[PDB]
Amino acid sequence: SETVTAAFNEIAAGKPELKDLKIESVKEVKSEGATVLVITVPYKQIKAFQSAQATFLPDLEKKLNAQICIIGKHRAPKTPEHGRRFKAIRNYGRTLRSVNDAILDDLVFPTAIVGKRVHYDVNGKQVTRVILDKHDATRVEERLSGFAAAYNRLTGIVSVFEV
RNA sequence: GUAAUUCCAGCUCUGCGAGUUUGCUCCCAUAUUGUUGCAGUUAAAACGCCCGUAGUCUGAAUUGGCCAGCAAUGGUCGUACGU
Repeated sequence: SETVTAAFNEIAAGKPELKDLKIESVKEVKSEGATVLVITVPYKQIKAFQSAQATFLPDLEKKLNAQICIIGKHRAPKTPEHGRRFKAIRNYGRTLRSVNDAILDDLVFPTAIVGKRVHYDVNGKQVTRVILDKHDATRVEERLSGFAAAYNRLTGIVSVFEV
């Protein structure tokens, strides 16, 4: 894109903390109400972004007319597929399950999660059902659809988000 | 054990039939040897108790979701970019 990359470098002027931060990539989504932007960060840089963060995110969200959900590059295969490098034994962090669950605790950062579950249907198909802490939002109440779109892009999963 | 529906005989009747009883061994009947598949409060059957090695046994977790299904499969979401 370089909508967010141009937007970040101008607001990064004058700040010691945001001085060395970088963005790899971004994926826009269809959110019914507005759109949402999902901004990937090089892993070691997550807690550098995420230490303060809430200074600049209102300024970035207001300018682009969209919500911003910051995410780590969490990547993870047991069987070689080619075009990828795979550890034989592998590691828990490396595996997909850790990746998909680490992704949530980025996406909805500031509230954190009380409950999580699945609902398996009579047909067979499955619906994840995350529950946000009932204390942080307040704010979380406003952006629920945005996450359901955004999380369905990254992991492929039909979720909902509730109190 | 002097009235024998079981003895000893006759008569009638029954079975199987060029076959038919009688011994011993052996399988089934028998979940009465139990992998399938027994039983152990009182019928036979839970060590007097604890440690404990050989032995048998050993919680969850690791590449999927979504659509066309009648399956084989084939697309999309994820790009994780080694030889």
